Amino acid sequence: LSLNNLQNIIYNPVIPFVGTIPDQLDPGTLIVIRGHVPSDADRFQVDLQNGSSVKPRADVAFHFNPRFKRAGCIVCNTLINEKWGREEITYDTPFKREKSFEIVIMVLKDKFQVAVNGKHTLLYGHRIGPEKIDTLGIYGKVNIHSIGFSFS
Repeated sequence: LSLNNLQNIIYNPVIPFVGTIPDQLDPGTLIVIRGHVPSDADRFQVDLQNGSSVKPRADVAFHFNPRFKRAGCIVCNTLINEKWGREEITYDTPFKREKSFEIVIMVLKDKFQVAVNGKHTLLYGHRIGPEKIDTLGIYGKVNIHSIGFSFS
């Protein structure tokens, strides 16, 4: 599906990345993240955050965490009031070490949908109102090639 009109593009960002999202994540908006993990990576994470506070720890509406140990998985969760919720684990994962990915996170009314390299990966229902997200965090052993946004 369509990745047209990507704006505010950043190439080769330094990791850890913590950036202000340039507009509100309304239903229909998307975030596109391209990258790969190196051969010594076990995991990395993308977080859609309310702010960038370290203490107290900023709330994370959507934590998306591929883990590469043996057959692999993706863990999704939410952090509210400095506490992690109950994780949702997806075992059918497209991620592999040294294999590049295009992650598309699309905000829908009731959930996020995530696709990788043009194929559906998972769904994650909203636990925090998406209007409260203003910060993108990327952490861990990951080489990010680019970040872009679609708001139009």
